[PDB]
Amino acid sequence: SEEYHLPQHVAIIMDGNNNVLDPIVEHCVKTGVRALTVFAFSSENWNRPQYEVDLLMKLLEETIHEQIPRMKKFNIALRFIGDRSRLPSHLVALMEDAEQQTAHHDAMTLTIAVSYGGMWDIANAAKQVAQAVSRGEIDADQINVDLFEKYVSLNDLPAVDLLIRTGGDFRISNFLLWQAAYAELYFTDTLWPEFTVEEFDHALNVFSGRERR
Amino acid sequence: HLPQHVAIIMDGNNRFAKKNQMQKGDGHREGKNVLDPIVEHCVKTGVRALTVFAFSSENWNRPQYEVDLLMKLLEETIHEQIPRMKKFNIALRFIGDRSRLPSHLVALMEDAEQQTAHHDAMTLTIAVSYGGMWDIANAAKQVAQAVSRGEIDADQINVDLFEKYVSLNDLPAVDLLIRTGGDFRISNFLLWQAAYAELYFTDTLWPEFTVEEFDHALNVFS
Ligand SMILES: O=C(c1ccc(Cl)cc1)N1CCC[C@H](O)C1
Ligand SMILES: O=C(O)c1[nH]nc2c1CCCC2
Ligand SMILES: [Ca+2]
Repeated sequence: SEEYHLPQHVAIIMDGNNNVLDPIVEHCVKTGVRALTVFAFSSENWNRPQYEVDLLMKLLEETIHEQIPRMKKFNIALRFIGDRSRLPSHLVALMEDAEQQTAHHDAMTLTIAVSYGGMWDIANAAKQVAQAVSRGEIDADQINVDLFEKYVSLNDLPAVDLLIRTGGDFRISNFLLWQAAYAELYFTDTLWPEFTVEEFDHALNVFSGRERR
Repeated sequence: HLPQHVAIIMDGNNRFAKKNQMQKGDGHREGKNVLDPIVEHCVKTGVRALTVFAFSSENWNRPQYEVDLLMKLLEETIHEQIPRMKKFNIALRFIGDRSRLPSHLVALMEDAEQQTAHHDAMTLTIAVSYGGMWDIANAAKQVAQAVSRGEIDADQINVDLFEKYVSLNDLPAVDLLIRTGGDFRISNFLLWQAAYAELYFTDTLWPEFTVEEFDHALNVFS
């Protein structure tokens, strides 16, 4: 194994909670990782008590505001995936501002999955395809993997080749089901608040074959 | 608590053949026998559904001689399983894109599923010419065909509606997924069905996989 190719698209399930991301985003830029996608808020997280949901909405508003100057300083594109119909209007307006101000940035793409689920993503892709059929734009017999995949979120980015799950659990928990179909899976007992750039870099090297698990 | 639906990625056949200095394809030949005690263990312990990744969408791009051996092994397996399904009261199912399989193998699959459809102790599913992406896109094609017939309003498509078109929708969700062979990957298997499944990865190559380790994997889930 002479050539050690790092992942092109890393996805992270940031579990173990019940500022960590900034040095990880900076390490992606340093090493040439093109995309980083993080699981901030799941479809399942709407089932938590209202005060918990309200607190996560405040943490999300806070994180985006703090990220916008960093995205501009480092020329990183900031994107969001998930169902926005269930989110507060001002948070949606903030998400739109962030993604519109950074859409042309080419250093890396940081995607934050908010009110997101792999199943929701897939069924939404199916809905848009069926809408195209209803509007007479396409015939349903043309629907195969090649057509359908274009409607799944982040299809323009490379496939997820490395999925990191912190917090000790061995599950994908309805995250990027489609996009991570061939991703190498890295599980760690390290809780998200304790997750380091040293361990993030080790996960990258496990993927490349430079380091062993 | 026992898992309701166990899925297995039976990897490591070729590595086993190389490790034990066997002939080309012998890993698949030895590997074919490993599932029988597992299937019997599932029935006797009360596992309701077992789904195995016998041939993937990606396996169509393997060397042709390997595709040939796998097609012959599938045909051999199905014949051998039909009397076993009748004895153990197991319903045998197949999932995957049948349009890509040999016509005679599809007739044999149809025979096996029809003759065992009334069995109710367990459901054994063999994923043949299968990929989670294929399954998902096929479910989207079927939803869109219903839209074209005027049966469904496209604006109404959501997770609850879509899930009904994905394979094994009448079975519980996969709650335990086992992968042998040392790789940490789902490799386009039951992407939808295993969305919340516990994952058990092992270095044990599939031909070396035992009922004892499988039983330990059930214990780990509980
Ligand atoms: O591992 C198996 C198997 C499946 C189901 C049963 Cl019941 C037994 C073996 N197979 C099927 C034949 C060829 C496949 O590649 C591998
Ligand atoms: O490539 C291998 O070594 C291997 N191990 N088990 C299987 C395969 C390929 C076809 C499905 C079952
Ligand atoms: Ca048509």
